[PDB]
Amino acid sequence: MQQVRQSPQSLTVWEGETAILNCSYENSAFDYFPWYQQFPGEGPALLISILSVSNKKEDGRFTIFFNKREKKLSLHIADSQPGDSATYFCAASASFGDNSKLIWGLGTSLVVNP
Amino acid sequence: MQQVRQSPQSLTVWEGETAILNCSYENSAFDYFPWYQQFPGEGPALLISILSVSNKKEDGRFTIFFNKREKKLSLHIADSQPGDSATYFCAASASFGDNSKLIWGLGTSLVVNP
Repeated sequence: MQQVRQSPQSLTVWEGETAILNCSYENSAFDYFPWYQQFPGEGPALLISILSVSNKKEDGRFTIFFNKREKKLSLHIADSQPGDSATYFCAASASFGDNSKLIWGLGTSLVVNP
Repeated sequence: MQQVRQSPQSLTVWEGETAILNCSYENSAFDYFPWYQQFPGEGPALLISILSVSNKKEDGRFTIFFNKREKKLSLHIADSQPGDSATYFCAASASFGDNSKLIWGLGTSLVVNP
């Protein structure tokens, strides 16, 4: 029973092209969903979050579309730059603040060809 | 204007996963959208197709969703069997019947593994 399904596994794209990384979870108690960016030879790094209260989080071309009812959210990378070539992790937690362990996704690797 | 643009460029999905290969056409006059299945060393074989009048099509675990409004199109390979690992091409022509040119996209590589 792995609770943070990520799709797809690998994905290549074009420079400027918009990449879409999906995530689905089962534990309905999940209310805090952080995405981590991981460059080669490094560990995860907070990239962008989204609280179950909202539906979308805006950042500089990083947007987290989230759907509570259907329990599916997604990272949308507008204008995919070759810098964004990293591994993206979708993690879900039942709460931020009181230590409720973070359930990670297996990750979706990206590659932005120029 | 980009004739026919296919995104992503490559994928990788788990066996049994539903794969979505998108296609985008710039010319509104395009009324015939065929999809090909190209294997590692062979030639592209017409896998499935749809007309501008129809906006959905079932071959069997194969669906072409066609949104003529946005000029968006997409092939969904349901239950992505690892055998579906191939390069898929989106093509679009102004008409079927008469000898109108098929403007070929550039294909999305699919790698499905268990």
